[PDB]
Amino acid sequence: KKVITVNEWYTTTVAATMLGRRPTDEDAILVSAPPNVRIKAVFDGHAGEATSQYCAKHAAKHLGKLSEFTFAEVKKACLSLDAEIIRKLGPKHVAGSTGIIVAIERLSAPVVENVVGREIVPRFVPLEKLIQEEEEAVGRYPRVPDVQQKTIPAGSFLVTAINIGDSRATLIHSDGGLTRLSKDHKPNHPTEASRIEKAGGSVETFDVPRVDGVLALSRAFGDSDFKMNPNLPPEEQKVIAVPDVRQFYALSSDLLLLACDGVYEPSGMDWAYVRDLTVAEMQRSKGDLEEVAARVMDYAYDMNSQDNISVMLVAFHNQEVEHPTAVYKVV
Amino acid sequence: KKVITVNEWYTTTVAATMLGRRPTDEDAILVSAPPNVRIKAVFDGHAGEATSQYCAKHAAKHLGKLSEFTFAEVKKACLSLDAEIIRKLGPKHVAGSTGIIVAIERLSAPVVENVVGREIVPRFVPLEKLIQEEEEAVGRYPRVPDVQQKTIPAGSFLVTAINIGDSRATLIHSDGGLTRLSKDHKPNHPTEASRIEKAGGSVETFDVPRVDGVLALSRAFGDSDFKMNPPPEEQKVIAVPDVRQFYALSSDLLLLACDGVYEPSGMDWAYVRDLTVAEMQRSKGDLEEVAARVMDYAYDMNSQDNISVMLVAFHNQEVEHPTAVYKVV
Ligand SMILES: [Pr+3]
Ligand SMILES: [Pr+3]
Repeated sequence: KKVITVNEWYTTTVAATMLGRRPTDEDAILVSAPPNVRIKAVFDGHAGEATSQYCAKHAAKHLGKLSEFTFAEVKKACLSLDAEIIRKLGPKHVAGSTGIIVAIERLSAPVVENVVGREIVPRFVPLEKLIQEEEEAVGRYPRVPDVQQKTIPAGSFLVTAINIGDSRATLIHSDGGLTRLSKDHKPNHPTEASRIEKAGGSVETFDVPRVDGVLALSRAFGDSDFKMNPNLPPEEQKVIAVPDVRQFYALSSDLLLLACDGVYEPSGMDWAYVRDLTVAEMQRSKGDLEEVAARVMDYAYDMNSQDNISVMLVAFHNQEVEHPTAVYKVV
Repeated sequence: KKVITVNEWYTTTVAATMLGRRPTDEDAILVSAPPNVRIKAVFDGHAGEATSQYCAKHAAKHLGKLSEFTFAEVKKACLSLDAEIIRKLGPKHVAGSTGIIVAIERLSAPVVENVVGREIVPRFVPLEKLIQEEEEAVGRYPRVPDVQQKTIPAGSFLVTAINIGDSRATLIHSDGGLTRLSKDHKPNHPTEASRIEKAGGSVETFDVPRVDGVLALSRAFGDSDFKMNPPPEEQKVIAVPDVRQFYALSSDLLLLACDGVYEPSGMDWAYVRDLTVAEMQRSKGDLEEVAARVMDYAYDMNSQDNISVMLVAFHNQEVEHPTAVYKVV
């Protein structure tokens, strides 16, 4: 219902959030922050809103100083922020928060890269493959493409997806296809379970697999009580603030959609269904971004999601926006 | 309770809106639009949201083109936007919208002007005087000051208040004092009723004075059905704004709100100022909390309208890590 629309640089960004069936809304959205670099994010907090709101307000500060968006550089940036969060909000019982962050850069000239679909192979296992392995453990998603050399046209955007937790980012192509930019960090998955056990933790399933039978996520900012091993660095604790870092290219005709777990909780509503809703609403509404975000949010609520629901959509332009504006309206 | 906070340039701006007891929310807020000049605004629509939202999206397009924010130039800009609105959404039955717009210009060097309080005299009856005369026809507001020659320090902001309707803009000083940037456009006032009359219309009192017994406001964007006499500036309802010049210090707080915030009695200019000051203290300067709280008050005070508020704080230094954040509370 209540949507913010920012028209600036080479993008049109719309964002909205709702309490849903929860007493408070712990979701926070970084709508935009800065040469030729934009940073946007959706932070999903739990057990409090102090950490997610801190992240929204300060994540750009750390990521914004980076000269390259490599795993190593991004990793030190996230741990730096996490330490700052724990220091300022703790030291004990610090609320936690997921974080799906994107660093968007525009190409003013074409570039040649090796790619697997939209994922740029760094100069390796494509994320789509890893996601499909987890899903098997279907049919709604195409088989993983073979690597190929591609000339990414000027006007295209480089998108680095920095993920921590289970919020998600998706690129919807003009032809309807989609690229999954993130893979949820769950305690029961191999890499995560290994770290947890090494740090002296357990992974027990009640309603859902939980770390020490408490936390549903294996990675998150905050959550100070699960990072007190100190015989191990912060990056090897039960729960860590180390992100997965992947890069993809987006064409000016794409749509980038970031959403929290609340949108995908109904248990039917997967990446594919969300794409179908977006595609259908873009058609029916005649391309009104604000309405499509509002409709995907209502669908999730109507399908009985019991979580806060937040979505951010980004459309890209071939030319700089002439008259930038930031507008807040309803519907 | 959903707030947008934009930290950019030399300001921190927070905005929020709520349906309140209304079925829909037709308020639209222009949080910011561009050198060294901003534009911000609150548009309160009626009989539809198309017009208010159109204004938020395109007002700055027209105003931003201006070399100077004088009345002649601003009036041309507003009439142009109005024609465009009616041309795009009409011609007939176009929804209406009020408009409280502010053009903020930061000074890079001091300027010398003649002022009546914070109002700059063009090189005259101060706006405060008009408001006080109208309120009179026992004081919560100080007597109007004598004109003085002041040097506005660099780092200060020139603020042009462009009003069309009954939304309002207030400057809250660091010492608690307040400056009223606008005056409500009412159908029954001499200037308005006179124009309406000559246009073949009338003003009659029901729950409130109304144009032809229908519209609560005599000035607004859209409302094409009241602009078909055929000059645009002389129709029953017009989009000609009242334009006043002021100066704000980096220590002020600028508050823009729709009629919904002031609907309740006791919820007057002075009271909103009191609420804001109290909350800034109680929350140690949390702009988002003060915005939310002033809104809750209006609602608890039984306002039946949509509630929207925008607060702008100023800085002496350009923000170094600009952000636009949307959160709850
Ligand atoms: Pr959640
Ligand atoms: Pr109203």
